[PDB]
Amino acid sequence: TFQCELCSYTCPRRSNLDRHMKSHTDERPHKCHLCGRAFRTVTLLRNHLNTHTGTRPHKCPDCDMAFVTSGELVRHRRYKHTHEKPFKCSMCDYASVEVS
DNA sequence: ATTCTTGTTTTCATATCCTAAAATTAAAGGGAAAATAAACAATACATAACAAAACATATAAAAACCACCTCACTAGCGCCCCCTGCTGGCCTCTGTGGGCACTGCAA
Ligand SMILES: [Zn+2]
Ligand SMILES: [Zn+2]
Ligand SMILES: [Zn+2]
Ligand SMILES: [Zn+2]
Repeated sequence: TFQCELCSYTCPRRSNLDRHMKSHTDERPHKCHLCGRAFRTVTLLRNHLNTHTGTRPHKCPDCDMAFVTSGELVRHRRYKHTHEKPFKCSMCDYASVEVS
């Protein structure tokens, strides 16, 4: 029912349309007090500051290294600890942690 | 002298009036059965008052619904070796090409 004007975005929640309009309008009100980089939400700026300094809270349960976000630890476990490999190739027997 | 009209009392007469006995007839008096009316008492209907039940409003009491925030997942593109195999000179060690001095044989 809900439709977009800038693109063919179709959702059922008005709040989803609101966020999509915020993405089109690029409301970035969160700057970094070290570099000119800016973001739209607080968690992005929090991770950016957790990269300018070493304050990595997501610790690896199987080794002693760490990362700022969860997805990086997910893929680290699928590379090094639980070799998942969901996506597989066409001809060869290849598979890896990322679609890239 | 004889004949003829006219006015007035006498007396029958015929209608009327009065009188009384019958009859009679309607009034009127009383006995009694209907009979309408009326005085009183009873029943039913209608009206008013009191009390309660039903209806409507306010309010707040959980409670339901909607929207926003947030903490992750899902894509995304570099990023960075890393390993592995071919490629294109490079160089030096065998190996291809040659000039020429040297020898053994038999004149
Ligand atoms: Zn759009
Ligand atoms: Zn910064
Ligand atoms: Zn680890
Ligand atoms: Zn393949």
